[PDB]
Amino acid sequence: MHEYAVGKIKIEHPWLRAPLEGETRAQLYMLVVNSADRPDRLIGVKSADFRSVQFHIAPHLVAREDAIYLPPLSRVTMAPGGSHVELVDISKMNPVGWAAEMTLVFEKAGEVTIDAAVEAPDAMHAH
Ligand SMILES: [Cu+2]
Ligand SMILES: [Zn+2]
Repeated sequence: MHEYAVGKIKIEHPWLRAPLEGETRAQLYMLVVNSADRPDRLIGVKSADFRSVQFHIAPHLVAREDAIYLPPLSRVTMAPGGSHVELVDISKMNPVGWAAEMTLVFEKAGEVTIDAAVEAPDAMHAH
């Protein structure tokens, strides 16, 4: 239910599937609304909790480019079965039910700090 905004970009309920026990990878999901008349891209995700990210097409295939394409005047859902950001080399993760602080970097809009809800490894979310 929580949302964020930067430039003409709006991010709705970012959330992630917590890694399995002993694993260092997670999946970041969100709904992104681009109100600009120009395309934009999610080109980066940064945090102290992990050291890098990858952009995946379902299941876990490295995508077209290392970014999430955001067409003008469009709503893009990153969700299980579609596309997501893979959080790699997680060092520190809050338990399920809490939030993980990270910074999203948009190509045009710039940076925004968010708190993604940490959810169970098999969780779903309808926006
Ligand atoms: Cu929310
Ligand atoms: Zn993946």
